[PDB]
Amino acid sequence: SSLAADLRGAWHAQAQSHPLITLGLAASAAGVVLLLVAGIVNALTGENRVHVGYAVLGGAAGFAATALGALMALGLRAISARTQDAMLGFAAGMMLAASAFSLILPGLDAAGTIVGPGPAAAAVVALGLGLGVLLMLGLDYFTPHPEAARVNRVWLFVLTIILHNLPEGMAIGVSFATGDLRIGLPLTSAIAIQDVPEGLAVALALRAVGLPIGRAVLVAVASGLMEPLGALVGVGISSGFALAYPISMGLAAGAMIFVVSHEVIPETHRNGHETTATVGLMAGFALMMFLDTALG
Amino acid sequence: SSLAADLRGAWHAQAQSHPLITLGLAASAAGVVLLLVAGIVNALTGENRVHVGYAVLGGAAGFAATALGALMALGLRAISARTQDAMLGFAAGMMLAASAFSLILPGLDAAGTIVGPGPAAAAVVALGLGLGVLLMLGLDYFTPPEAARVNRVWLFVLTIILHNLPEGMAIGVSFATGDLRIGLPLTSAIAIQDVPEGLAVALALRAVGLPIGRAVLVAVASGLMEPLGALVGVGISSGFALAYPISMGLAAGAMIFVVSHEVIPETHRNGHETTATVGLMAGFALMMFLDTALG
Ligand SMILES: CCCCCCCC/C=C\CCCCCCCCOC(=O)[C@H](O)CO
Ligand SMILES: CCCCCCCC/C=C\CCCCCCCCOC(=O)[C@H](O)CO
Ligand SMILES: CCCCCCCC/C=C\CCCCCCCCOC(=O)[C@H](O)CO
Ligand SMILES: CCCCCCCC/C=C\CCCCCCCCOC(=O)[C@H](O)CO
Ligand SMILES: CCCCCCCC/C=C\CCCCCCCCOC(=O)[C@H](O)CO
Ligand SMILES: CCCCCCCC/C=C\CCCCCCCCOC(=O)[C@H](O)CO
Ligand SMILES: CCCCCCCC/C=C\CCCCCCCCOC(=O)[C@H](O)CO
Ligand SMILES: CCCCCCCC/C=C\CCCCCCCCOC(=O)[C@H](O)CO
Repeated sequence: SSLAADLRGAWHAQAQSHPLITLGLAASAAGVVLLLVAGIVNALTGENRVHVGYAVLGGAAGFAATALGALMALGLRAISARTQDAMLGFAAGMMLAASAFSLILPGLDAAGTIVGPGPAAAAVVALGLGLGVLLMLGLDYFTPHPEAARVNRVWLFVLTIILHNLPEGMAIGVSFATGDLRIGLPLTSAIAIQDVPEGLAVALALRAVGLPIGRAVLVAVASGLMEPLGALVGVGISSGFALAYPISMGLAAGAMIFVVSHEVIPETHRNGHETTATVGLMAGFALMMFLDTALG
Repeated sequence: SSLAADLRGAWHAQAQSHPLITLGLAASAAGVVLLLVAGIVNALTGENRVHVGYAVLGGAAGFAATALGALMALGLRAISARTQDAMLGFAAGMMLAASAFSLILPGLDAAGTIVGPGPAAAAVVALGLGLGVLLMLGLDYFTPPEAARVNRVWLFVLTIILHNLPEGMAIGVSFATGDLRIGLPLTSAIAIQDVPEGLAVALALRAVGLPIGRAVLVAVASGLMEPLGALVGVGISSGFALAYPISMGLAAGAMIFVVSHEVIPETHRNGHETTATVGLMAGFALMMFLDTALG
């Protein structure tokens, strides 16, 4: 009846019930660890020369944006679901444009120069892109959605609340892996716009579980530490070999498209203000497209 | 009766009872926050071009060493206090030599080229060096019956997670120049330290009342402060030319305070005083030996 046994049993249960999601998670997990090892072994042997500095400031900004919203949960009055859906809807739009125009596109240009700009450029991004979708489909499924029992769920809840921002951080690290501000700033800022609404929501979600407002906020602030930590994971997976960057550019794109469509867009519609949320999605997408078009 | 109010009152209480420890902490905190902003503003305006990469892999090693020791708390049999005193005494010896020979020395050479190798070199490390002692004295002093017993398990786990941030900033400061002869000795010294305290942190949480697995899970997560702290360490070393030698001193003072006032008392508490002391000698001597070999 230890939560370790509870996790192993539930993980056994879902692996039996969803074998392809489970197999697709095993493969993606394997790739991430392999590109990470490769990127560490490359570093240990000299010769790496990645751009960690910009990724570290990028991850830190995200820490602050999460905290910012986390602290909005102590304010007086309230923020209606109506305003949150627009805030979350706008961010989801900038996040869609960013993984299209700041990660999938440059990742083709990346893989273009190594292996050829044809179907060979397209199939290297795809290896990442499908791998990122499968990665976050498995984490969605192998993550949770009566005194001793009720407590362990607060544990299983707080831990996926803490970790869930690691991918958003790894996308940040991958955009900045070449130190290119035109690749990085659009993505990093788009995740920072998203972090404010999710910071508030993460915090209020914890208060709903039963933590007093202050620990609930302190846990919400600690959630943003995964984006500095993830950015470190992102730079290392981009860097074992020449093909690791475009694969990773693809994998971050896949991870971020899955999170928006299958996780955040349902949050906007669940509150019921469907029209205002999707018009934001258009506004977020269009303006992000405009800014990448301007800076080129 | 909220835990926020309980912390605010106790911080008011300790600031009244220890005014110089309190002002000495206000001052040190101030410098670190200032050297960080300065170091970030430097990057945002271009011109920084430091390589965090070396500090990042160093911080990652520390994560693993803490995790390593944390997971030893699931083992069969047990590890005697006698063996733990030797492990911790040896590490404290390597940490003293390292902040002497890998942080204070190079920090003098640093301030040497900037302002001169006389008393001008010595007073720039010292500004930092006293600032590191003052920083870790204040953190020692300002960190710690149903509703009451729980808020201390909260305040306990919270300082348990945070306590490695300074050990992490020392790592970032050794590597702030990407010089492996400064960096490797220091970070390896803390990684040797990280294994024994990882075991202790895990067992200490289990003694508080967390089941063995969450106690181990919290212990593993404590090691994340050394990657994160190392980022803080790179930013304070880098606002201006004098920020590096100050920070070399500031980590040295912070690390000397932790060894002498925190790690050495732990080794004696279990009672095997002699073995801890010759270990500390062995750790110091070999570390000196390796710095002399590496030059
Ligand atoms: C738009 C396309 C939609 C298609 C979605 C399905 C994607 C497939 C998901 C995961 C496949 C992972 C690729 C490696 C498979 C090798 C399985 C080889 O077999 C194995 O390794 C098993 O252990 C066999 O038991
Ligand atoms: C930023 C997030 C990155 C985190 C990466 C780690 C998270 C999840 C870790 C592991 C997933 C393991 C799933 C086990 C499936 C085994 C059945 C099927 O096993 C298999 O079929 C094997 O392929 C054997 O051939
Ligand atoms: C509990 C709180 C823990 C805090 C967690 C977040 C840590 C991040 C905080 C500050 C990061 C500043 C380090 C970057 C300094 C060098 C800029 C890098 O710029 C560069 O040097 C580039 O190479 C330029 O080319
Ligand atoms: C308690 C720990 C500290 C937490 C505080 C977090 C500080 C927030 C840090 C940076 C905000 C802006 C970062 C932008 C990404 C890097 C752009 C770099 O861009 C540039 O280089 C210039 O635009 C031109 O060079
Ligand atoms: C390695 C290269 C891989 C090649 C491409 C494979 C990528 C897989 C692409 C898309 C899979 C995402 C759709 C997820 C379907 C199940 C979610 C649905 O979950 C649900 O919510 C239920 O249906 C109930 O509503
Ligand atoms: C909860 C788990 C989340 C993960 C927590 C973070 C701990 C692991 C952090 C980083 C692992 C990879 C280090 C960076 C690899 C890039 C080498 C650095 O690049 C370089 O080597 C430079 O170019 C010079 O050496
Ligand atoms: C890596 C760990 C670094 C963490 C640093 C942040 C933690 C420090 C937190 C709070 C500082 C304590 C303030 C004490 C007030 C004394 C009033 C006296 O105030 C004053 O009169 C003037 O400010 C003197 O300068
Ligand atoms: C051993 C731990 C290792 C490192 C831990 C670093 C994380 C930081 C841990 C605790 C934070 C201490 C800050 C307390 C501020 C007290 C000022 C309060 O003063 C006041 O509020 C009065 O107004 C003063 O007059």
